[PDB]
Amino acid sequence: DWVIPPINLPENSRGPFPQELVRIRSGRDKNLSLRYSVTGPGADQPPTGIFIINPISGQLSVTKPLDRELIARFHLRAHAVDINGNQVENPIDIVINVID
Amino acid sequence: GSDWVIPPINLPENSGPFPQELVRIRSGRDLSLRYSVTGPGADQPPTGIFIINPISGQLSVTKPLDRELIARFHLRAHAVDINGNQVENPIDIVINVI
Ligand SMILES: [Yb+3]
Ligand SMILES: [Yb+3]
Repeated sequence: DWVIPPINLPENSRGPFPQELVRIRSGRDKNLSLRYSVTGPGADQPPTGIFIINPISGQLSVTKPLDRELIARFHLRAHAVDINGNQVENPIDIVINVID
Repeated sequence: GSDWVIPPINLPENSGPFPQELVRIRSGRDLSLRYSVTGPGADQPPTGIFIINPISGQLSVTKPLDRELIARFHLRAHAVDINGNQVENPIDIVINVI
């Protein structure tokens, strides 16, 4: 399937935090109410809580200043589910690069 | 609770009608929280066997099961506020097909 272009993020960010990155959504959401989620190292696996996504808008943010010298890349996966919990789309890979 | 482990869920093979509601996994703090499950059986193959209601926390099975093919699943439930922030620590869920 089509690959979402990776993000580039300057290390030592100053926010203010949370600092909005990009919105990851399904076009079919304003047709069918969808609930968004994100998994992987940086989201729900260590380090937890660095990348969050709004359940309704699908807007993703970073919660703190990054450092490439400690970790230069994160690979997450966005999910979309209906009001019942049935996944509507397959999981999409999200790539983020810390730069400096 | 704060590290108490949830007892395994035992479900008989050859089950309906579906989706068949199993058990409610929720956080007493439900503040409007949203629930989601991860792992083999949910968002990893075999995909879509189990699903959780975003608002209620009701875990359901979607089709019949067979012990001889897969004997048990190991999922993880999550809780996140209306803004996506993690509020609870994810819990492990074990399902044994009998
Ligand atoms: Yb640096
Ligand atoms: Yb059997």
